[PDB]
Amino acid sequence: SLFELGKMILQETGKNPAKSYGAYGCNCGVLGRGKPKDATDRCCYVHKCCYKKLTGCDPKKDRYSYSWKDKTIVCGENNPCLKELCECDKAVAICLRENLGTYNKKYRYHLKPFCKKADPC
Repeated sequence: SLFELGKMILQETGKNPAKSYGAYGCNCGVLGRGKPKDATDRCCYVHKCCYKKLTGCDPKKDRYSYSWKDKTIVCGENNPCLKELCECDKAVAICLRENLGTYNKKYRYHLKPFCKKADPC
């Protein structure tokens, strides 16, 4: 759910997730994709495409288990959908941390109404 996802982004990046990524560019935040504005935004574009494989679980509401071991996110077994959900969330948290070097506050509440329509995943 958003709780695990938010916690992973905070563990990897050290940033408040909602403030930094709740509404960044064309893909981080409220729903839908759009052409990405930069590398951070493209992490979120990839994360929303990753959610498309899920069947039987809901990425916003469903909780799942994971732990922090040797400063690494480790998804627990869960069930098949929840395990895929946990790995989609872990990958976006890692990708946001890898791209913090180009993060641009000017994209923070970017105007989603103006985003180019996203290509198919």
